Amino acid sequence: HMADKELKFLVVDDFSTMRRIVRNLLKELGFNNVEEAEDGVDALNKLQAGGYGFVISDWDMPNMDGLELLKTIRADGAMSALPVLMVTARAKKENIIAAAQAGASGYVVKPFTAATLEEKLNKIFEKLGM
Ligand SMILES: [Mn+2]
Repeated sequence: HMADKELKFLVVDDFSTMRRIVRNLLKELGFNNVEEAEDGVDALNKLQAGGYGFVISDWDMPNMDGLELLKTIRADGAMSALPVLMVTARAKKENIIAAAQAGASGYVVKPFTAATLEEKLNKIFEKLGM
């Protein structure tokens, strides 16, 4: 998977507004291959369907939260390497540690600017050779 226009993103958040923010930012960056999920379960359903190259995910969500989502992804043999960018209002140092240790590719705190998102994605792309 490479960071070109075809790269397929999954945007996960229990609030429409927040998904709408990320989708528009991605479009702006030239990425139009984008789907949405409303919680961790919904997300895995789409992921296991196949084809995705990048996940941007909230933390606090019903049914399955984003830390659990990330742990599940990281533990699954077929998708253990999937890039996962956490986007959350959670800023306590112990939250950041938990997500980091669980295998987050990056971590952005809400609210965030267009510049901030661009720069954290580019950081993941460079780190992973995409
Ligand atoms: Mn949420």
